[PDB]
Amino acid sequence: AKVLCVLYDDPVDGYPKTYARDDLPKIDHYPGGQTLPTPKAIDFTPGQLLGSVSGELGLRKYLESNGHTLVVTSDKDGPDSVFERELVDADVVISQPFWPAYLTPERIAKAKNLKLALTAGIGSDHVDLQSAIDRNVTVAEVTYCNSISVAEHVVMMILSLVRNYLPSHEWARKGGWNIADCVSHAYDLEAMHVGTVAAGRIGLAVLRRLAPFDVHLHYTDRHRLPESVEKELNLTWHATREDMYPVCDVVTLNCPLHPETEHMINDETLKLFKRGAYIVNTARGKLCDRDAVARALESGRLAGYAGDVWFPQPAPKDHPWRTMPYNGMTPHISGTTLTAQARYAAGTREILECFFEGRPIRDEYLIVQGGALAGTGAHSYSK
Amino acid sequence: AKVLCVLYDDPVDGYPKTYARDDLPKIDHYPGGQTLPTPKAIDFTPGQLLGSVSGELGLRKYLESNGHTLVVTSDKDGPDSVFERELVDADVVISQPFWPAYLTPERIAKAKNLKLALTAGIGSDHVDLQSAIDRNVTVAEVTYCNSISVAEHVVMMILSLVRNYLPSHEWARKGGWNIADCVSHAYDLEAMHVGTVAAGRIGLAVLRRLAPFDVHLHYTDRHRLPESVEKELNLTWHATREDMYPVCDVVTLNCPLHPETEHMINDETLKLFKRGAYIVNTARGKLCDRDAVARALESGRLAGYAGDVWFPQPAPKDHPWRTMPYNGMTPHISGTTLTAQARYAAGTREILECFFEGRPIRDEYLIVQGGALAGTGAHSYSKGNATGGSE
Ligand SMILES: NC(=O)c1ccc[n+]([C@@H]2O[C@H](COP(=O)([O-])OP(=O)(O)OC[C@H]3O[C@@H](n4cnc5c(N)ncnc54)[C@H](O)[C@@H]3O)[C@@H](O)[C@H]2O)c1
Ligand SMILES: NC(=O)c1ccc[n+]([C@@H]2O[C@H](COP(=O)([O-])OP(=O)(O)OC[C@H]3O[C@@H](n4cnc5c(N)ncnc54)[C@H](O)[C@@H]3O)[C@@H](O)[C@H]2O)c1
Repeated sequence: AKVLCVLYDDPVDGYPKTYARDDLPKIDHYPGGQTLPTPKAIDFTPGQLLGSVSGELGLRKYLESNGHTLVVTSDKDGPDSVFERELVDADVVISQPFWPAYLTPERIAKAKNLKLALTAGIGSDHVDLQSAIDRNVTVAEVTYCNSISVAEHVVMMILSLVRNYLPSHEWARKGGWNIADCVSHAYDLEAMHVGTVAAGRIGLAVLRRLAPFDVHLHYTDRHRLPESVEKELNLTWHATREDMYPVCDVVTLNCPLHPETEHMINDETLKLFKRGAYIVNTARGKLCDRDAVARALESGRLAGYAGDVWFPQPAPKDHPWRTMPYNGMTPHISGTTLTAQARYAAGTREILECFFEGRPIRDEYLIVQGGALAGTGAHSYSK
Repeated sequence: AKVLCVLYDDPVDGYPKTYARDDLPKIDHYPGGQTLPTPKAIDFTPGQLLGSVSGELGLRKYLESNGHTLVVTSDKDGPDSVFERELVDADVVISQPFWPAYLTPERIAKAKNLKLALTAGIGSDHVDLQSAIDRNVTVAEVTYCNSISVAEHVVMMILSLVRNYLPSHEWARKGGWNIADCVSHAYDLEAMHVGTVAAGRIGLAVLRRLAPFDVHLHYTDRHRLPESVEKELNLTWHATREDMYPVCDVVTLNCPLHPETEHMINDETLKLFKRGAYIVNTARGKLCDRDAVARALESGRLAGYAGDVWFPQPAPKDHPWRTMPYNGMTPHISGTTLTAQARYAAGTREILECFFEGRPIRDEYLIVQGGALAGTGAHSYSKGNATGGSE
C-alpha cells in the first residue's frame, strides 16, 4: 500500500540533536481507564521530535519492512503541492491537525485508492466526513492522546489573559518596570465564573484543574453528565450554550468542529457576553467567526482572547488574530508537545497495524467507518 | 502625625478613567478562616487603581480629616530623593513591595520620628528588621492580602515554562507558524514531580492548585504541615531543601527573604537540580544569586526560570534576567492585580486606624513589635538585615 504522510517542517536550525531533558514522566492510563496506545512495537524513543518531516512519526521501518511505500512531505496546500500529486493513488493518508492536509470533497474524489484517512492527533474536521461516508473511507484519530496536554494549555491561557501576563513580559524584556501599565488590565481568577462549552475528555480535564482555583463552574454539552459528577465538581448545568454565556467571566470552548458548532461565536452571540469577558479556544478556529472576535476586542466587549487554533492552518501572515488587542495566541501546538507526540505516534502505528492486519480499529478511535459515523464519531460529531 | 507613602507612578498614558470590567468577584474570607480586612470604612471603589501616586491607597481624606499629613511620592531611591528628605521627620512610612522604599540601617537611623513601617502588600524584607527591633519601630504587613493572587501566578508561570508559551506567542505575533521551533522545547506538566520550598499561605495554595494536574508533590518548610493535609494532597515531606531538589522536575520558592533563605539558589545548590529542571520564584529575588541563575539557563542545567521578583526593585535596565534564555519574567505585579490592591488598600487603612486609635493591630499582621519579632514575624522570619545592595 502507499501511505502518504503530511508532517510539518523541522526546526529552522535543523532537526534537534539534543533535548532539554533526559526522560519523560510515566503515565499508566488516561483518566477514566482508557489505555494508552498498544502498537506491537515502536521504533522511536519517547521524547524525540516525531511530527516533523525528519521524524516521520517513527513509521518508515515498520512500513517498508512490510512492503509498503511511505511518502513524507510538508507541501500540502494547493493543486501543485506534492500532497495533491501523490494523493491520486495513495491508499492511506495521514496528517496532523497542527499542519493539516485538508481532504476536501474534490480531493477525496480524485483519491481513487483512498481507504483510510488517519488523524495523528485529535479532531478530524480537516477531512470532509460526508464525502468519506459516501466513498466508504474509514476516518480514525488517536482519541485521548493529547486531551490532557490541551487542558493544561487552557488553564495556562485563562490565567495569562486574566492576569495580563503577555504584555507584562514585554515590559520586562524591553527594560521597563511600569507596574501601573501592567496591572491596570489585571485581575485574579479567584471566584470568577468559568464555563466550558463541552465536557468531554478535554472539557472535564479543564473543570477538574480549575476546581481548586475557587472559581464557579458552568458547562453545557450534547451529553449531560451524571448528577453525581455535577455534585462532586459543583457544576452548574446550562441546557444551551446561549444560556451559559451571560453569567460567565471566562468561556472556554472544548467541542469538536462540525455543523452544529461551526461559527457558534459570532457578532450575534458575542452580544450575550458580559463586558470584559474572556474567551479561550483551543478546540478549532472555525468555532469563531474570525472578524467578529477581532471587532469584540477592538470594542472592549472582550477583555482577552487566546487559543492555539486558527482557520485556515497555517494561518496567513496577516491573519487578524496575530495582532488584535489583548490576544494570547500561539500557533497550533498544545497537542504536539514532545510528550503528546510519543502517544499519537504510537497510536498512529497501532491503527495502521490493525488496518493492514485486518483486525478491528478500537471503537474509541473511529470517527467514520463503513458508510456512517461510528464510535467516537457517533458520540461527538454530526455529519 | 506625618505619613510618608511611596507608591509607583501612574500609567504612562495617565490614571485610568475606565476599566475592562464593571465589578470584581466577591470572596468572603481566606482559606483557613482569616477574615478579610476590616477598616472602619473605605474611600475607594474596589477595582480602581490604588497603588499608583494618584490612587493614594484611598487614604487622603481619612488621614487629613483625622489630623495627619499624607505625603505621597514615587521618588524613593537615593539620598536626594523626596523620600529620603521627608523621612527625617515621618512618624509612619508606607510602601508596597512592587516599588519599595528600602529602610536600610542608615535610613532608619536618620528617621528620628519613625514609629511604624507598614508594608502595603506582603513581605517586609525591604525593611532592616534588626534596626526596627533595635529602635522599637513596629513593622506590619497585610497578611494574606495577595497570597492567592501569587499562587495563581506561580501555576501560570509553571505551565508557561513547561509548555514553552512565550517564545510560541512571539512566533504567532511576528507572522510565523513554525510548529517544530515551538515544541522542540515543550512538554506536558502531567506526572512531573513539583516541589515547593515552604508551604505557607502561598505554598499550600500552590499545592492545592497543582493536585488535579496529576503531578507528584513535594515540599519542605520550617513548620511541617499536619498529617491530614499531607495525606489529603499526597505530599512527600523533605526535611531539607537540599534533599528535595534532586527529585523535582520543577521547583517553586515560596518562603520569605531572611538570613536563612538569602542566596539559597546559587552555583553550588544549582548542581543538585536534575538537568532540564524549572524554577519559579515569585517570593523574593535575593533568594537567588542572579548570575548563577543566568549561567544555568545558558548551560542547559535549567530548562526555564520565571518570576516577578528581582533585586533591587526596580531592576536595572540591563538586569540579566530580562534577556536570559527561556525566561518567563514580568516586573513585580502578581500581588498588585486590581483585585489584590483593594484588599491591601483596605488592610493598610485598618492597621492605621488601630495604630492611631490605640487599638491592637492584628497579631497576624505583625512582623516586629516591641523590640522583637512578633506575630507572623516570629513564625516566618529570622531577624537580620536583607536590604544590602538596595541602592
Ligand atoms: N488545540 C489542540 O491541539 C487540540 C487537541 C485535541 C483536541 N482539540 C479539539 O478539541 C475537540 C474535543 O477533544 P476531546 O478529546 O475533548 O473530545 P471528546 O470527543 O471527548 O469531547 C468533545 C465533547 O464535545 C461534545 N459535543 C459535541 N457536539 C456538541 C455540540 N453541538 N454542543 C456541545 N457539546 C458538543 C461531545 O458530546 C463531547 O463531550 C477535538 O474534537 C478537537 O477539535 C484541539
Ligand atoms: N510576588 C509577589 O507579589 C509576593 C506577594 C506576596 C508575598 N510574596 C513573598 O512570599 C512570601 C511568603 O508569603 P505567604 O503569604 O506564604 O507567607 P507565610 O508567612 O504564610 O508563608 C511563609 C512560609 O515560609 C516558611 N518558611 C520560613 N522560613 C523558612 C526557611 N528558612 N525555610 C523554608 N521555609 C521557611 C514559614 O514557615 C511559612 O510556612 C512573602 O514573605 C513574600 O516574600 C511575594
